[PDB]
Parts: sequence; structure tokens; C-alpha cells
Amino acid sequence: NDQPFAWQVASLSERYQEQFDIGAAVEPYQLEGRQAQILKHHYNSLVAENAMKPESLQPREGEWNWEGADKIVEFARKHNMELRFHTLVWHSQVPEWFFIDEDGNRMVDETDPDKREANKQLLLERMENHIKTVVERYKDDVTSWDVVNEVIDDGGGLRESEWYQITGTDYIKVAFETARKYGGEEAKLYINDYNTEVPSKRDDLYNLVKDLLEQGVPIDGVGHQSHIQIGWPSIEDTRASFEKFTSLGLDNQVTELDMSLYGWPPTGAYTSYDDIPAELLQAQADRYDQLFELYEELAADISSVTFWGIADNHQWLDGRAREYNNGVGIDAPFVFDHNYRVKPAYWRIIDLE
Ligand SMILES: [Ca+2]
Repeated sequence: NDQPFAWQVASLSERYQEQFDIGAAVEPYQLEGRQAQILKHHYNSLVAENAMKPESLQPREGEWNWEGADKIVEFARKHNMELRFHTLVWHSQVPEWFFIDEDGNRMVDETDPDKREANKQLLLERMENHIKTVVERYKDDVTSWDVVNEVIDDGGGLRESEWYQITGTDYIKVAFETARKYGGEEAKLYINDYNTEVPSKRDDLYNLVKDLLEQGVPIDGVGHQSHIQIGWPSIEDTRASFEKFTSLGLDNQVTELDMSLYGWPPTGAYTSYDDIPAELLQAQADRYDQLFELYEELAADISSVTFWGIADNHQWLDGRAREYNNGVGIDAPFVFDHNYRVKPAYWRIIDLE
């Protein structure tokens, strides 16, 4: 017999009901058919893969695009699901209008110090109003806010995005302050990043959050994107990362979990699914077994575990595979395959501890 479909097997969220919520990143067109069936049965938390990015919501000043985001919000509400917000501030694909001064010129080019100070206040003003408008619309349904995303540099220190070039660290402080102001004391505010398991980047995130917390900035938790691989990162470095942020009184959430079949870069990717050798899917299952064993071990310190997709037929790792294999290649990062059939990894995370 073939592996059963995802809608034919025991629920993931139910299995982790006493541990932490189980979430999925979705697009609005996934809220129908088999994917909607899978979400209802297996997940109790949602995040928008793309519909609530800054570029999606306010592509130009005062021009709001709520409809895709509102769908996702309604779906969460009417199925009693938690809802993460991705994301309030992010260097990736930020609408260019944010960093254009009053005359139409680029703030990053400005050389006069007094004018650079004016541009900083203008940008912080635009950021505050973006946050205030979105938080005021969605605070009733959002249960975790990714306030800023990917502000640490892989090379060490802070990422020198336009946000940092123009405002220093002030965009981060003002972002959390504004989300707290309009979200209320009950809003849960997160800083999200990837490779939080790499000790040097972990330590830079820790020292940023520690300094900001000492200055009264309201940060409730750390989001660990957890874009991981079969062989990397180690269970030990993941454990050490969660422990370090818990020691500051912060919550931990796994926010964008997916496990590539390949290393970094994903060279040698398979071209079709049926070419993936069984041994490799089983290596993925063994890795997921260990990872979710660690999550349950640390469950008191993790509120939510979200996968960056539902099933292997829609995910961003395919594009990365093609990038490094001359425009051909697929990946298979989830516990439900491209046909929605359970994978070995599903069986290794549904079973009892
Ligand atoms: Ca297991």
C-alpha cells in the first residue's frame, strides 16, 4: 500500500496539543481544497508566507492592500488558530518609497549631516505609521508579531540594510516601542532571524536583545526561522540557542521550519521527486525525529513550531535548488510530500515520546 494522504492520518497539532502549537505558512489560494483540509486537521497556528509583508500591504504610501491578508486572518479566527504576523520591518523587498526623501532623492545617498538627520526622522515616522496602521487592524487576531526580521548580519554585527544606514539601531527600538504602544501590553513582540543556531550569530542576537531589554525596549521573544538541512545545524547548537534566549526571560518560537535534502549551497539536487533515494528521505525522517525530541524536551520554553509551508509541492527551496543546479532541481523539506502523502518524517514526529 502507498503512504496514506495527510488527511487520512492522526493530527500533528493534536499530538503536540500539550507541548506547543503546530503552524503552517500559507498563501490565500491555499485556503481551499485539500490544503484547507490539511490545515484544519493538522495545524492550530497560521502565518502568511507573503500577504502581510510590507511590500504586499503598503506598496506605495497610503495605498493599502488588505484583501489577501484579511482572508488568512478570517481563516485563523474561524478555526480557533493562533496567528503569527510576518512581518512589520524587514530589509527584504522593502517598498522603495520608504527610503525616498521629500524631493524624490534616495536617503542612502544623502551626504549632508543635518539632512541625514531629517531623513532619519521622516523614515522613522513612516515606519511608525506603517506599524500603527497594521497593528490597529490586526491586533485582535495576531498572537505573535515578528516586529523586525533578519537584522543581524551573517558576517558579524548588525546588517547594514537601508534601515540601519539611515537610522542606526533606532528603527529596531522604535519598531518595538510602536508595536507595544498600539498592540497593548498583551501583544507578544518577537525578533525573527535565521541561523540563530550559529554560535556567533546567536551571540550577536543575544547581545542586541540584552542591550535593548536593559534600555526598556519591549521584546517578548525570539523567532528561530530554522531553515535547516539534513546534516546541519547540530542538535547541540539548537539546544544551546534556545537555552540562551530563555535565560533572558524570552520566549522561543520556531517560525519557518524546513529541512533541505541538500547542503549549502544545495548542489547536486534531484530533478524529479521520484529520483529521491529512499535512504535520503529516511535520513530526513531521522533528523526530524531528533529535532522534535529536542522540541518536546524544551517545550516549556517553546510556545509554537511553524513550518514554512504545508506540503512539498509549494515551497521556496525549489527556487534555491535551481539557482545552484543550472535552473533545474527540486527539494522536499516537509513531512507531507508533493502529492500530500505522508513521508517517513511524519511517522517519526507523530509517534509518542
Ligand atoms: Ca519521534
